[PDB]
Amino acid sequence: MKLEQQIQRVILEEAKALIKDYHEYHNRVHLESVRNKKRLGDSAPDKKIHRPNYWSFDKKFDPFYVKSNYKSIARSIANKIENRTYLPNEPFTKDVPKPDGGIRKVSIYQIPDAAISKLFFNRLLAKNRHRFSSFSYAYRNDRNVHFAIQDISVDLKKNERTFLAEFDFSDFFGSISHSFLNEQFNENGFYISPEEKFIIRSFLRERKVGIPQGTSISLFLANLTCWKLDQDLEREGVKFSRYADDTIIWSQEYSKICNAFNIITNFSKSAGIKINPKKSEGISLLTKKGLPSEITSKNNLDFLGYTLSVENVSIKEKSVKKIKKQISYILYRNLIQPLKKTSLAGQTIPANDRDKNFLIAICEIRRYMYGGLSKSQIKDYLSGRSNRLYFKGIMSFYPLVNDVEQLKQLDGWIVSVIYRALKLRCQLLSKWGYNRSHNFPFILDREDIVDKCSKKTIAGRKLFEIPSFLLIHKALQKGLQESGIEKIMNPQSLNY
Amino acid sequence: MKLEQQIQRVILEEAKALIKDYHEYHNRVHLESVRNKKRLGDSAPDKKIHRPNYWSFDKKFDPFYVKSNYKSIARSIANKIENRTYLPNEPFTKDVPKPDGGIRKVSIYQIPDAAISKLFFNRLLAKNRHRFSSFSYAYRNDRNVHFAIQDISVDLKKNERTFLAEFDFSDFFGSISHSFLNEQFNENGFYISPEEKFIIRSFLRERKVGIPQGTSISLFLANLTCWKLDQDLEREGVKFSRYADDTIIWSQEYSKICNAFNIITNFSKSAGIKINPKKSEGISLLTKKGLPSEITSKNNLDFLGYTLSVENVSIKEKSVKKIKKQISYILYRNLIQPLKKTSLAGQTIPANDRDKNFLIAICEIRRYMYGGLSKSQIKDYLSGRSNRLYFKGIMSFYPLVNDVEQLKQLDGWIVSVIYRALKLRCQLLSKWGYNRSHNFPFILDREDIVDKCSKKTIAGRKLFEIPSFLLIHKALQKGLQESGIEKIMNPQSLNY
RNA sequence: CAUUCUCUCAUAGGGAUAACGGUGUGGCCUUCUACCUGUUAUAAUGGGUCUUCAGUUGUAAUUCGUUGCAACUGACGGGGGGGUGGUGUCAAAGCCGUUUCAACCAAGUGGUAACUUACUUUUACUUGGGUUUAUACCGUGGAAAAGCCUGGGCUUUUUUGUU
RNA sequence: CAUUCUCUCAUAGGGAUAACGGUGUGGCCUUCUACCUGUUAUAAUGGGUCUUCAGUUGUAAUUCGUUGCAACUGACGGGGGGGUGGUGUCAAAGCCGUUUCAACCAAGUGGUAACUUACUACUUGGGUUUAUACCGUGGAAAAGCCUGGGCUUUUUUGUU
DNA sequence: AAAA
DNA sequence: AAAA
Ligand SMILES: Nc1ncnc2c1ncn2[C@H]1C[C@H](O)[C@@H](COP(=O)(O)OP(=O)(O)OP(=O)(O)O)O1
Ligand SMILES: Nc1ncnc2c1ncn2[C@H]1C[C@H](O)[C@@H](COP(=O)(O)OP(=O)(O)OP(=O)(O)O)O1
Ligand SMILES: [Mg+2]
Ligand SMILES: [Mg+2]
Ligand SMILES: [Mg+2]
Ligand SMILES: [Mg+2]
Repeated sequence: MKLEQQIQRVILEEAKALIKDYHEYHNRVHLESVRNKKRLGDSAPDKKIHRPNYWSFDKKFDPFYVKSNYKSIARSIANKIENRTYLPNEPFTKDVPKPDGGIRKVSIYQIPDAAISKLFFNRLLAKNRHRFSSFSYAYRNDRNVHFAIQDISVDLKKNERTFLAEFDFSDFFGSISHSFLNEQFNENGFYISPEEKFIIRSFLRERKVGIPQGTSISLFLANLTCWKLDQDLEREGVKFSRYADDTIIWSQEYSKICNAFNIITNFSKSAGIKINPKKSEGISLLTKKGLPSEITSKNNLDFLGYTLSVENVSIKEKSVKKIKKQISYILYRNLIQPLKKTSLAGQTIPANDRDKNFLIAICEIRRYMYGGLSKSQIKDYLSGRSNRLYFKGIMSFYPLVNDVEQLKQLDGWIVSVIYRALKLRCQLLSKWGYNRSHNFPFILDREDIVDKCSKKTIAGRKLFEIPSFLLIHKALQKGLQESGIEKIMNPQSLNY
Repeated sequence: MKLEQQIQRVILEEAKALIKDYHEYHNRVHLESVRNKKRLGDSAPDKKIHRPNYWSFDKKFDPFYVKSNYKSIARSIANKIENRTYLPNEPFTKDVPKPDGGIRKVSIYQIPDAAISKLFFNRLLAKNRHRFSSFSYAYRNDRNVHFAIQDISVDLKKNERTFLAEFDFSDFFGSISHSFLNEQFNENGFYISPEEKFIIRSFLRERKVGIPQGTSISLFLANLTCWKLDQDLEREGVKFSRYADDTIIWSQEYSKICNAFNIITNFSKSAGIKINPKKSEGISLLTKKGLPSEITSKNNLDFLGYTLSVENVSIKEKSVKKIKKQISYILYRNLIQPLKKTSLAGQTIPANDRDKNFLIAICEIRRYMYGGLSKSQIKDYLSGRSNRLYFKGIMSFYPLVNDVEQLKQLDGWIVSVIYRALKLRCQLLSKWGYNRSHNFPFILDREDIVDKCSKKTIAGRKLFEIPSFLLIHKALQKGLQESGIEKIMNPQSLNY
């Protein structure tokens, strides 16, 4: 019957997706193990395949078991739903690390219950997304974080003095009152069928306050919870952009922003979600770099991996530190770490001006940021010689960055760190009894690294060119002007 | 070539759609001719197949010719586009009747140019719809008039006294300055590639002011033109809803609505689209039925076939008159009009309490409003006995009507008109020499028509039941609750 | 000037091809209808019944938000013109009847009929999806007849292929 | 406790099952290119070159928005510590060099190392099959334990 | 998920 | 197209 077929399809698709993910995981683990043995030699550890721990907690957690008998599970689920007796099995909750705020309580529901929640979340979103505020970029399938950043950037660039108000909700998911939620079902012209309402209440039955964490239906519940707040902020005339609990409000008038503060306070008192004074920065005044300000002032704001100023959009400083950590660790892992072991048995010592480890490190760096694109391909796309270019790297997560200066500094940092890591590798090789300072990768000065590396050619391709952020940024700008926000983050589903 | 394949696909799809429409048209004409001959007897006119006149104006207008050689057309179009020399051919402009405002000039572009406009409109909308205001419901794949009506109804029901202003632009499409349009291309973070910009300018080259009327790129340009107006209205805090030129702005404060008037005036002065004094009602005050008012007051407002009051949503009076005209003409055509001819040769005369013409008229009426649904099916859906119901009738164009009293009056009108038309048919039959007043369809009183017609059964089905608006309205409400607005009018596209 | 296939100097021009595309009805599969009752060895099949909403009562749960069940009550087919009765008041209005006229707009017009391949125009749609017997459509093929020009061509009917 | 197929009392329980699912590389088709130069009867293949942005100049169209073309100019790889020189000043700051240290965080810490299956969102344009090879389960061999057949560990084969 |  |  209709519901049972839908549940069958959803459960089968979810189980097959999980199985494909596991197979990719173990295949790439084997491949990386082969590469690691080619890297550390005799000191390389053995391949270790981890099945997820909770698969042993219950059979329905296992994708393989669910795929084994999914028709029976779907039949039983449909029968229980039609009898109004269905209740999701309790999830496996683990302490996901949140050192910024202590610890966070995540939950992994069983595959059938997670599939049911996903299906009903899809239905509810489909029939109700026209009622959600257009500034609700939280989750959804029509709104992205990048749309919010574009909106904020354009509006900030329009004027010169803006009043900000950044607020976070302390444990937003875990402190939603159930009375408020049940009162919200008959408001704003929401269309929730009795089956969907019963399912929603079923997912809230175990707890007495707040919505479960880590399941799809909670996303729709969170979006629906902040509808009166969104309407009030809109009718105040302030501009805002909410993403889950993270909210940023900016207006040109102090009175409007004070009223927005009062509105959020009233909404919190109505729904029981208090604001943590720590993460909430309060009311500020976003000016230009050197404009005098009469109240508390800041020259830039941070919003979901972007540091937004009046003039330009730039990568968040913490995200820049993450990028630096990843690149530096790639260099250390492929250049220095193998040489710090007790023995170098089974390792290929660079010779004849052929350091394969340097080539591997450069290729992996290019994969990290470009995604494997050569400079020739990017330049061809920029010139218009070609029309196809795929964007999947660290930059595809920040398509709207227009801060060329920050990317210039990042490129300089990359070159300098490459030079210093090469110097350390040469020193370690000398300490190990190999003089290689006159060979190709080590004899290069910092100034001449980029030029000589670009000139270098292997197998008819330039695999040694040092990747640059500015080039991929130019490609990103052209791709935005020809494809659109959707295409840039098309593969990269902003799940953060 | 990527562009040429896209153009080929679009042109082929458009031509095939037009060919399918034509074949449906002539098959339907033949079937209706057979039925008409079975109705009018020897006085029935002969079948007349009309190919559209403009197909002879140029071969590219003909879907058959385009489908003949579409690869060549697409190749030439792509070559001309990439040479920046492409220019759409002159459309066929005809005087579509607009007696409300005199006449209107619509344009039918050639199939290749129309296909190119549709393709580039799809692209531009896809990469820019996230910048359009959520309150613009015209020419979108995510918005439609019913979302606007739902929003207006909910907001009106929230309060009791609302200040609203209604404005129509005198000639929205034909009086848009091209300087303003070309200035709008670099605003609001719009992503328009140089190719799309060139195409847009190509479609505007023939005229010196205003956008064409009959293409899709004109629809996108109309949406893009009113972006500053939408942003200004949103920043004022007024809640508005725009559908093409028809704009409705309602707020709880007089000052906000006066500022909205000033904003629209400034936008008109900036874009050259002067408002229409006759069509624009100006600033009013929407109260309840008997609440005293201090300024010009109205109890209900009209917006795209809906008459919206504070309490309930009802069909527009002109649309109700259209429904009455259609139903009454169905009755007159199947009952009275054949009997007004000079001779009754070849016409079946009712006998043995079997009026096939009455059955045909009732079935056609049911097709008009229900779409062919029996009362049993609708009652089964309402009870929950069944889960599948299809909504395609006159009611599917007004899914949000919650005025049960108006539908009750319409049902009474239907029954009374059926009774009176049957009486006239009996009188005409008597005048023609046939006494049938004692037979089934005519002996019925007005009170007993519905009951006995429901009891009547032919071929194991109740094809004689008089259709009722209230039942299909209940089905519409349940369908809105279960499936949502998009699915209810999914087949019944109410766009324009 | 095949609406089919193909070629190219490719939004145009050649070639050969007689099918190309589409409709109503029916069969098969696939869901999708509670109950009652016809006919057969228990399944087809035929004839019927009900489904909704609101309130109250009682009842069973509820994680107390809410929900199910049972019984009653109520709602569930317009308006206008004319005649007339009862009720209502001091007299009315009003309310409740009953009779008569009508295709609708028209509860209207200075006036009142027509129309659906219509009308205007924000304005307008037809059966749940595939699978093939018979019916049959647009245009193009051919076979016949006719009526014109020329001495083969044009036009009109019929037939056949698509079928 | 096949992750395969099938049955049902169907979010659980049976049956037989030897394949099931997936990865890297290659081939093939189909696109995503300009230019110069190697080799062959004119096409493959090998090796190189450039592509961007802004301004100015002049030119050609423009439906006056703008666009094209040509030539120049300019931009196009961070920061910190130490030494040192020149410039700058009344003296400085500052600016311009040059030299040296460092894997990154670190322009930092009370202190400086480690780490990627980590910590707290991604890996090559899409299908099509030679060889490589993975998870889990069957098999066949060996071994090491219990029992007198079972358990555990390795090797081989089917997927392949 | 609209032009024409 | 949307989370564990
Ligand atoms: N990566 C994540 N994926 C999904 N949900 C997340 C993630 N991180 C946090 N959440 C949850 C926790 C919150 O309910 C909400 C995001 O809020 P967050 O900014 O983490 O602060 P918080 O609500 O935990 O506040 P506090 O730390 O003060 O309790 O979604
Ligand atoms: N049926 C239609 N199809 C396409 N465009 C239309 C249609 N009707 C109107 N338009 C155009 C005209 C306007 O620019 C806009 C809609 O305007 P509309 O509300 O019909 O009034 P209008 O602006 O034409 O007033 P007027 O009749 O006085 O000229 O789209
Ligand atoms: Mg928070
Ligand atoms: Mg108008
Ligand atoms: Mg009348
Ligand atoms: Mg350091």
